[PDB]
Amino acid sequence: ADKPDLGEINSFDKAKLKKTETQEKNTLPTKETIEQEKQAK
Repeated sequence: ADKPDLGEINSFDKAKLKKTETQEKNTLPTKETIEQEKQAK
């Protein structure tokens, strides 16, 4: 059974998901306070 496909893909889902959670994290590593302030109001 040389079909590691489901494998490389499972890694792809956890990858895009990691670069994504950490990406949004780096896009709003503080300046978020402003959007939360307007939402906080």
